[PDB]
Amino acid sequence: TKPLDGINVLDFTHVQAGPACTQMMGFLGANVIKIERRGSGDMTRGWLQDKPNVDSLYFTMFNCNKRSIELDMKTPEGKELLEQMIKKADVMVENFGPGALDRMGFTWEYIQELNPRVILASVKGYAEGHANEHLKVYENVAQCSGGAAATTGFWDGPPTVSGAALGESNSGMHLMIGILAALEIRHKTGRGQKVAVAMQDAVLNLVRIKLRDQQRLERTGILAEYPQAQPNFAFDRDGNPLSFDNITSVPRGGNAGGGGQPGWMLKCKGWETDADSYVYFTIAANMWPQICDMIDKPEWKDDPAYNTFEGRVDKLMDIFSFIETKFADKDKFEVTEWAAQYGIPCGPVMSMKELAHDPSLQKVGTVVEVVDEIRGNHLTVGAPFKFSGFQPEITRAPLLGEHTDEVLKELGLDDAKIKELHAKQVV
Amino acid sequence: TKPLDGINVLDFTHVQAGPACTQMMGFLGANVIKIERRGSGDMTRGWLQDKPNVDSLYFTMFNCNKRSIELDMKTPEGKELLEQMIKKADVMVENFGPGALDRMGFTWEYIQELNPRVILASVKGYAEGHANEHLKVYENVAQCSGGAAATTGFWDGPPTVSGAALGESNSGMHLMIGILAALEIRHKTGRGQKVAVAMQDAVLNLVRIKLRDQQRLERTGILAEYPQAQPNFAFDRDGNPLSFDNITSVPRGGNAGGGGQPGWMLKCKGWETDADSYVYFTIAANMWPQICDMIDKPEWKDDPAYNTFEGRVDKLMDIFSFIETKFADKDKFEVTEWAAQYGIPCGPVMSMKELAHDPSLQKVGTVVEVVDEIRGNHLTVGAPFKFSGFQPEITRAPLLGEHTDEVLKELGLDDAKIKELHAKQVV
Ligand SMILES: CC(C)(COP(=O)(O)OP(=O)(O)OC[C@H]1O[C@@H](n2cnc3c(N)ncnc32)[C@H](O)[C@@H]1OP(=O)(O)O)[C@@H](O)C(=O)NCCC(=O)NCCS
Ligand SMILES: CC(C)(COP(=O)(O)OP(=O)(O)OC[C@H]1O[C@@H](n2cnc3c(N)ncnc32)[C@H](O)[C@@H]1OP(=O)(O)O)[C@@H](O)C(=O)NCCC(=O)NCCS
Repeated sequence: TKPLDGINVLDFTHVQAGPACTQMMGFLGANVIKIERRGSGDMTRGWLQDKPNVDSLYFTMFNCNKRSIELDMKTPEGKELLEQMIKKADVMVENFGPGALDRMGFTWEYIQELNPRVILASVKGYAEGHANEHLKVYENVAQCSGGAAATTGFWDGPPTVSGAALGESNSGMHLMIGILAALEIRHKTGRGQKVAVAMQDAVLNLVRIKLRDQQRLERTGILAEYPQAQPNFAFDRDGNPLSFDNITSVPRGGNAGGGGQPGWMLKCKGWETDADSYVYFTIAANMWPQICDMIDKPEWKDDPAYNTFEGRVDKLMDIFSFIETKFADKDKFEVTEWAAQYGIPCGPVMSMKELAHDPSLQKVGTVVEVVDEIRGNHLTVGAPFKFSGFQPEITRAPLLGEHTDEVLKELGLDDAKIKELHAKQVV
Repeated sequence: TKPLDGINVLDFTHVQAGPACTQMMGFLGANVIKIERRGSGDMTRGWLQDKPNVDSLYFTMFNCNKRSIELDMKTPEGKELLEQMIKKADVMVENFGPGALDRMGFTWEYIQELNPRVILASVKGYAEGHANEHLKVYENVAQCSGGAAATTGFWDGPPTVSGAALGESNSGMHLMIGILAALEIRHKTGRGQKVAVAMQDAVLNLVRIKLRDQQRLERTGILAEYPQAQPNFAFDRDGNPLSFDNITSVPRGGNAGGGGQPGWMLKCKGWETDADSYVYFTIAANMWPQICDMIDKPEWKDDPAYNTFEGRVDKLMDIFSFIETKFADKDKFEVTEWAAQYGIPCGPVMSMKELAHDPSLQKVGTVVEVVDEIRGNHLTVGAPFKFSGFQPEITRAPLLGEHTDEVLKELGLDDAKIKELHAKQVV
């Protein structure tokens, strides 16, 4: 049974945040109708195409399980069609610029009038009421606005963006929670709501641990687990010691633990020609005895200045450079095995080539081969939530306006009226 | 009113992913009962305490809108209590080791007998059926497993962890989608399901954009939007040149645009001294004339070496370098306002200090002061989704076992039976 079987989604989205949300609703069984610009459609179609005149992978990987209709909404008749579509919809999703949908006349107040059951769901860069409410935002702008960039990277480098789509897809996933929450509200009230997710807010929610850190820092002057609190280890630009003397905002800690336990990122065989031949190594509180076995160093058991958290930070990074020579003659996976006999959260850095073709991930339906007979098959990420009673069936992305007529006929429009809308350049 | 009003959650979780998920359900009105170990409780209580004897900000910021019972599940009397609680619950959420709830005599199969309505939701490190199914994993190991570390950072540095909790909180937010999807299945079938989110999978979902890049790289040999595509721009740590001639796995791209339009992290006034004195500036394809106006390069408007994306591939990092030059005497807010005039996607790197005291974020309920009379007030991140007909009411995290007797009394137990359980050391 598919969770969102029977849910009609009127999908006005483009780029990533919005499309990611409705695609995933589609994977869970929603009937998604993507509305697009005439001629060029969603800007992802033409964005970094790998073949001329063929929809890009940006588009196909975010628009499976959708049908497409073209529509000029800057048109009297196009507005009319939208009203009809809103009357059949359970949820309408949009991620156009601030005020864009309002300017077309589709304010929340008006949408409620058209259909008291419909949920409007929107992604914006900043929350409504925010000073930067009206700004247009892509991915890394939101990473910066939400605290992630400031706390990511090294103490002697710039704010650093995550390769993960903290701004875009992460927002779409948060919107999905909001929409689903709203559907649960509606079971109770019989009424739709507006839900919105700001990209800044979705990023900040993942950066909660760093707001923890900010308060700890404000209250105590120190973050004891951060590299900067370890004696003459971190150094700034000029050959100087760093410390928390003179740091009042959570700093970048390179490859330290974050919201997990303390660890570091360690080189393995072939690192010079293989950018991803590394493991990460968590040295936690719960499992310190089990860690001292692979290092063939039992001297750290009796020592009070090694086996406690507070009696360990003073030389936290000395322990890490130790092992990096001990991993020097072993690949990622062999280093991982060599230690994993002990129940240590220790893992390889997986490369995109390894993940894309990993048999495990394809077996569990997390990386999925989409059968696309028009364009040729491509991989995608499937549903990251696995259910005992249901499996997603992922189905190729629509050609531009491929379902236009089929959608217009479902609305009750006759064959002659369909030709008029075509010739008036509305569809 | 509230989305999850009337939903009872049996919350066995600890640390981050699981507690983030049940806290957010709590913020949306769920009745959340956190089951904790006698004596110690959730390990976050004692981790990174800012005052000793007082529950850490790690715990309070992940455990608002919850009640706490102490319960030794290993005793037989604690198992019969669990059976009564399961029969009243709509959802059970656990992390623990990959097969820990099963060991305790509460397998999915048994749970269904007790309550055919209940949803069992789990966070694990890797998906069931994966080779690494059995592994314990923390934040940074999960980032490594899901492709984020490989594609985050710079081409001349190591895989870099993201400060955002891609593995932990991100997994809990994905599980919440999962739980809410399962609650919608249940409206249709009257039956609960098992839902599970592997941390690797939640990470990979956000790294979907990089699986797009991996395929583009395999198909075409080049990622034209990456710095490495500029001839003679990028070099490894030993000074060897880095081009796409030799790259077979999606590389680290520094502060390139991701799923956004091309951009970079540019220095503003004070950057040598202020770690966060930067903006993200986007060079979108539709905005070249405007950029040329902003930086006074009218000669670049009609020049094909500059006026398309394709023409900029060989020189984009040089254009960013020159743009940056215009910001040397302006702070990040002045640069943002200046770029806003032109409609350019551009914002500041907000520091955690700035975010913690930002008036906009408090006004919209995204940074919230929690009233906590026991520990003193603290900030937290509130609900990142804003609704037209409901507001969260965030209440302080429970003291260990604060609500044990209150909870045993809602089950129906009388004063004498609760007296005996305290004596037996079950609760
Ligand atoms: C991504 C973003 C920056 C791109 O902005 P953009 O390319 O300038 O396009 P916009 O969304 O602002 O749309 C431009 C106009 O086209 C209009 N439009 C969109 N589809 C149309 C169609 N089918 N027919 C007629 N007009 C249409 C919009 O209503 C808007 O009108 P306006 O001039 O009244 O504002 C912007 O859409 C945005 O800030 N989105 C919100 C946050 C977000 O999701 N961004 C990350 C990308 S997923
Ligand atoms: C985070 C993690 C690595 C911590 O692991 P840990 O420190 O080794 O603790 P565990 O979860 O393995 O629990 C240890 C044992 O205590 C038991 N236990 C937990 N609560 C108990 C209680 N209240 N009373 C009695 N026993 C209890 C567990 O059942 C487990 O039993 P086991 O030895 O048979 O496996 C692990 O819980 C995990 O990988 N979680 C799943 C995914 C996840 O959320 N991880 C990221 C952390 S948020």
